[PDB]
Amino acid sequence: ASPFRLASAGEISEVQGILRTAGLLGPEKRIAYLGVLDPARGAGSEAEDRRFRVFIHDVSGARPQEVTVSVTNGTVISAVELDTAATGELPVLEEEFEVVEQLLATDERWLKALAARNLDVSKVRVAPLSAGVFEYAEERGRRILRGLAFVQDFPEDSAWAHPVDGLVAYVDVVSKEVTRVIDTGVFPVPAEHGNYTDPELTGPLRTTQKPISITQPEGPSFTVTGGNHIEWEKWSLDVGFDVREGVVLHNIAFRDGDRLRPIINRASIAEMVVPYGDPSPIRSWQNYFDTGEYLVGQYANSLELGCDCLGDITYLSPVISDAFGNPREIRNGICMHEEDWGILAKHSDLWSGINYTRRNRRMVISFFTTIGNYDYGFYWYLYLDGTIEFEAKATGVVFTSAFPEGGSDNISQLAPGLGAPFHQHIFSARLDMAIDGFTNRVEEEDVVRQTMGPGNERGNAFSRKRTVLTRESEAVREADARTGRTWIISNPESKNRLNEPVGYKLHAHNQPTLLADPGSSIARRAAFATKDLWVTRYADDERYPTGDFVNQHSGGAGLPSYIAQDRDIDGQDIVVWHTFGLTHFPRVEDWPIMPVDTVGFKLRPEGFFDRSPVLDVPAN
Amino acid sequence: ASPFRLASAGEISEVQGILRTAGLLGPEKRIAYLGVLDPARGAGSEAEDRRFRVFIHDVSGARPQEVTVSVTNGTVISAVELDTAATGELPVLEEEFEVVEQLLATDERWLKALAARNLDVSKVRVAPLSAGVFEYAEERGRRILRGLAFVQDFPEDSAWAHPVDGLVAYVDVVSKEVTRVIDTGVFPVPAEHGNYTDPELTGPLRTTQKPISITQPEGPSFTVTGGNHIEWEKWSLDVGFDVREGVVLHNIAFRDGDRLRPIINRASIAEMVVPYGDPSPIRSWQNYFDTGEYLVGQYANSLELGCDCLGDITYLSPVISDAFGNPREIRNGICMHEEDWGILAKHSDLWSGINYTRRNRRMVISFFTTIGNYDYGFYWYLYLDGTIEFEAKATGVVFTSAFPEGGSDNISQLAPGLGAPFHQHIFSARLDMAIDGFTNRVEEEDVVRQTMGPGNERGNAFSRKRTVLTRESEAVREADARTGRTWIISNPESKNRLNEPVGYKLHAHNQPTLLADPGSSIARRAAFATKDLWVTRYADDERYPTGDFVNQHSGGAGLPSYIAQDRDIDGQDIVVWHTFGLTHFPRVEDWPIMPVDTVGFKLRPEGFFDRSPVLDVPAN
Ligand SMILES: [Cu+2]
Ligand SMILES: [Cu+2]
Ligand code: NA
Ligand code: NA
Repeated sequence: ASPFRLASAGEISEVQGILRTAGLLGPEKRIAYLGVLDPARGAGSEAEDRRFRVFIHDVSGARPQEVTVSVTNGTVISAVELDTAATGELPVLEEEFEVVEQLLATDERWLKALAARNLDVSKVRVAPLSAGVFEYAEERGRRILRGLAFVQDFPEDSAWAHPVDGLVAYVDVVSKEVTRVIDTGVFPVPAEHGNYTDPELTGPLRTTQKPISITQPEGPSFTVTGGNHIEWEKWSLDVGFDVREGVVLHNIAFRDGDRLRPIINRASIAEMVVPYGDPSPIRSWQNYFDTGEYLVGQYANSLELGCDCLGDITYLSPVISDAFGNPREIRNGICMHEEDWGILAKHSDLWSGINYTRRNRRMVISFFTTIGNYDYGFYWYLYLDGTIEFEAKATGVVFTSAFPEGGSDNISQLAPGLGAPFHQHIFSARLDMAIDGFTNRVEEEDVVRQTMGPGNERGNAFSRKRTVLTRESEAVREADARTGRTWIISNPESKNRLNEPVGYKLHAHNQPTLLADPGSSIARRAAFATKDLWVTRYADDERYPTGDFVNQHSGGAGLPSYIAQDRDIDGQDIVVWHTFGLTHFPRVEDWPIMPVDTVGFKLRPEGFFDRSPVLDVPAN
Repeated sequence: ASPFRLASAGEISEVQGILRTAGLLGPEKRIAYLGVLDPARGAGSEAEDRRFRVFIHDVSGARPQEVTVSVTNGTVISAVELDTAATGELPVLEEEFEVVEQLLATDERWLKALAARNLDVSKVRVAPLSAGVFEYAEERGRRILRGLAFVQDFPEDSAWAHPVDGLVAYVDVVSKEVTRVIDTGVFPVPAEHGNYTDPELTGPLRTTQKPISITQPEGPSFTVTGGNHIEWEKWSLDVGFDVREGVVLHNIAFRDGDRLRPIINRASIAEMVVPYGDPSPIRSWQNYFDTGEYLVGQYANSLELGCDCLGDITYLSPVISDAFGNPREIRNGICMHEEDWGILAKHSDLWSGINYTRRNRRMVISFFTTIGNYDYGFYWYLYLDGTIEFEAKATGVVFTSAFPEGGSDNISQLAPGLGAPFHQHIFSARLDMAIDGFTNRVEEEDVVRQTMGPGNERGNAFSRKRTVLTRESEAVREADARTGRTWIISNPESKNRLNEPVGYKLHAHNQPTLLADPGSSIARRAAFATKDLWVTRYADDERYPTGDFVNQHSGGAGLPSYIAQDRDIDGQDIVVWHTFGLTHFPRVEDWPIMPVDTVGFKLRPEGFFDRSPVLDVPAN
C-alpha cells in the first residue's frame, strides 16, 4: 500500500489505544491536532512506517504535549512537554467554543452590560474568537478566547444582522474565568433581519432558470486506485487530507512519453489569515488564522451532489480524530471531477487549408470549510496543457459591527445602522518543488524596456532579465505588476531538447499584501503575509509559515526564523511559499449573504516540454 | 422595429443600389468598410432612420471617399473626398493581400534573393502585412504592404515553420510596383516541419478522454427576439456586429424589480495592436492594428457545433458587405449559450442550523477571428450577480524568424534554428457608460495604509481614498496593483437605499502596457496603449482610440487629440477606454500550435443594488 494513503478509521483507533496504554490519554486529556507524517526524504524508502503527530491538551491545566506515534509498530516514538508561554498555545478546541457564551451568561459585568441594552441573555450569541498577543501581561501562558456578541431574535434568525457593538469580553477557558469585560458605550443594535431564506426578503423565487445537465455517459476519464491515487490525462498524483491544512496534493507528476516526470512534491495551503482593519478597541485585536488557530480541515462540509458538486462526481470521505481519539468520517468531504474548459487550441490556415480546433478540460479537486460566519472553497485544477492552478472562493456572511453615526474610514455600511469592518483574506501556498527532480532553483523574471538608439533605431525593442536567487537571505521577494514580474522554478541539471533548463513559471495575481503597520502585532505574527514570495531550503520540520503553534504566539515564528539560516538554494531541494490574498471593502451586494469572490495563482510550463504537450489530443 | 437590429442582406443590397444610383460605386470602386451607425442621442428621436457609413476605395488611384447613406430614405447624406497623406489610408482590402506574392514572383530582385538561398519561388509564401509609418518618404500617400517570406514544402505544409529571414519587400498595391527589396544576408531556413496533424509528430492519439455531455432538456433560459435582443436572468441587451469591431453590445441593462436599469450603453473592443519587439530591420516595423487596419469582423470564423461551441447553442449569422457591396453571410459566426459557473453563495450557520447553497451561471457571447497566423476569441460574460466580464483568448501559430547562431535578447528559440520574436497583444475596450442613466463620473480608488499611533494604537487600521476625475486632462490614469487601484463609475444623481451613489467597479488585470520607447512610431500611433485608463466626454465622432483611418497614419488622431478638449466629465455622458494586454515571450510549449492564453477585465456592482441581487435564485 502507498505511504501516502489517507488515514483510516482503524489507524486512528490504534493511535488512541497506543496513547491510552502509554498513559497519555486520560480523562483530562484532549486531542487538539492529529495527523499523519509524510515519509522522510528517501528515493529508496522501503519499510512501511506510518507515523502520526499528536498535540495533547490538558483541561486541568497541566502542560500540553507533542507526541509522535508509530501505528505500524504500536509505539510512542517521542513525547515532549510544551512550555506554551515560549512556543505558543495549542489550536482552539471545538468544545471551547461553547464555553465562552456559557461563562459570560453568569458574569455580573456581562449581564449588566446586556441589561443596559435591554437584551435578553438567552438570545445573545457569542462568537468565540482567537486572542492574539497584545498588551495584557496576565494572558501570557494562559489559553484566552475573546468574545463578541450578536442577538438572535429567534432560533432560525441570522445573528450576524444584529451585532452588539461597544462590548467585548476576554475569557480564560481553562480556569473558566472572565478576565475582562470592556464596555465602551451603547450602540443601537441593528434591527433589520438578514434571513436570506425568508420570502419577505427574497421575494418570489425566479421561475426562469432552465436546467443544465452535465453527464459523462461512459464515466469519467480519471481513475482512482489505492483510495486516493489519481491518474488523469498524463497527470499522476495522490490526494491527501490533513485536519489543519485540508486537501494536500502529493507527488504531482506528468507522464511525458515513457517517463513519469515529477513537478511538485507537496502542495498545500499552509496558512490563511484574516486581519481586520477597524481601529476600534472592540475589534482592533481581531485576526483569524483559520488554518493555524482553528484547523480548516476539521470544519470541512459534506458536499451535496447536484448542489455543491455538479456532474459525474467521485467523492473521498476523509477520516479525522475527534477530541478523544475516536475516528470521525467527513462524508463526501472532497469532490473530484473533470470539466470542459473551452477551446484548447485553434487555427484556420489560409495557405495549408487545414482547420484545426481542440477542446480543453480540467481536473477539479475541491473541498469547502465553514469557520463561523465565513465559508471558503479550496479548488485545485490540473489542465491538459500542463498548467496547475489554485483558486480560493470566499463566501458566507460578512462579519458585522454597528455603523457609527457620522460615518467611518474603516467600516462599510450594509444596511441602516449595520456596518462591516474592512479586512483582508490572505493565503500562503507551500509548494515543495520537484521540477524533474529535487535539484531546483528560482529565478525572478522582469520585463526590460530598451531606449531608442544604436541597435534599436526604431525604438521598438524590449527584452527580459532573469535573476537567480542563490541564498535564503535574498529570496524574500515582492511583486511588481508594472514590470510583468514572474518567478521561474527550473532544474539546472535537466535540459530540454534545445539545451535549456526545464522550468515552470509562477503567475501571481499581484493583489496587495498585508496592510497593517510593520510594527503591529499582526505583522510580526503573520510576517509571511508581508511579502509575495519566499524560498527556503527544504527541512522536514519547517511545515508552516507561521510555525507549529500559532495561537497566542508572540511573533517571529515560521518563515522569518527559517530564512535567517541563509541556506544555499541554488540547485537544491527547495520550497516556494507564495502569499496571495483578497482585500475586502464590503459592498451592499455582499449583504445578507455574500456572492463568491475569488483569488489564486497558477503555474505554467516554461520549456519543461520539447513542444506542446497536447498534440495528441483527439479532434472530438 | 428595433434601431439596434443587425444589418440585413437587404439593407446592404440597398446601400449598394443607393451608391450606384448616386454615381459613387462604379466599376473602379471598392467598399473598404461598411457599417450601420448608432442612433444619435435622444430616446426616441428619429422613429426609424437606418444610416450606414461607407469607406470607398478607388483602384485607379483617385481619392477615396467617406460616405453616409440613409437606407430608409434612399439618399446619400454626405460624401467627403479624403486626403490620405493627411488623415490616413483606408483599411486593407482582402483582394490586396493576394497581390503581394504575385507581384514579387516576377521581380528580379526578389528572384535573385531566393536564388541565393536555393529556394523555389513556387514554394515561397509571402505574408502581406500592414506597413506603418517610418522613414520612407516615397510611401506618403500610397497604399503599401510589406512582405515576409515563408517556405511551404508541400500544399498542406505549415509555412510558419520555415521563415526566410534576412529578406523583406515593400509593395505599392495600387500601382502594382515593388518599391524596395531589402536583403540583409542569408539565414538558414529552419528545416523541421510544424505539421500538428501529422501522426509522426502527434504520435498515437489519446484514447483516454471520455465524453462530457452538456445538454439543456428544456432548452436555454434566455430568449432571443427581434433577431438580436437577449433577455436572460434579469439582463437585457442587444448583440450588434460590425465588420471593424466585431461583436458590439448595446443597451446592457438589468431588471431590478420593476425597473429596467441601464448599466452600459455600448461595449466594444475598439482597437487591438500587436507590436513586435525584435530590433532586426527585417521586422522592426511590424505592428498589427487588427481592428483598425485589417477589420477583425471581416475574418470571423464559422463556429462548429460541439467543437467551437459546446452545449445548447444559439447562433447568430451576421451579414457584412464584400468589396462590391454584395451581402455576405458569416454563417454561425456568433455563439450564445449559458454555462454553469460553480457556487454562487454558500453558508452553513451553526447558530440558526440553516445550510444554504446556490449555484452560479453565466451567459456567454463569443466569436473567433483569424488574421494570418493568429486566431483570437472574443468572449463577453454576464453573471447572475451583476458582474460583466470580457475575456480575449489568443491561440494560433506564433510568428517566427530564424534563431541567430549566437542567441538573442529579443527572440525565443522554439526548435533548432527557429525563433519567435517577443511581442505584445494589447486591446482597447470602449465602454460608453450609462450607470442608471447618462449622468456618470469616474473615481479612482486606492487602498490607504495607516501608521501606528494615536487613533490607531495597535497599527491594524487601513482605509481607502477615492479621487473624482473632473476633467479630461486629469483622466489619463495608470494602474497601481500594489495599492489595489480600481476605478468606480457612479451616478451622483441616483442613490441606493443608504443614500450613496450607485456604481460599478472596474477590476483590471494590471498587465504591462506598451513597452516601446515613447519616441517610437508605434508609441505615437498607439498612444492609447501607453496608459491603462482614459475617460472622455461622449461625442458621436469619437469612435476609435486610434482614429478613423489607422493604416499608414502618423500620430495626431485618436485619444490624445480627444483629451485635449479638456471637457467636463463630472456627472456627464462619459466613455471609459481601458487598455489591457498580454506580453508574450514565446515558450517551447507554444510550438507548433499555441495553447490558449487569456487576458481581460471585469466590472462588479458597487452599491448599485440595495442588497444582494441573487436572493431570489432557487435551490433547483
Ligand atoms: Cu471578506
Ligand atoms: Cu503572442
Ligand atoms: Na523541494
Ligand atoms: Na456615456
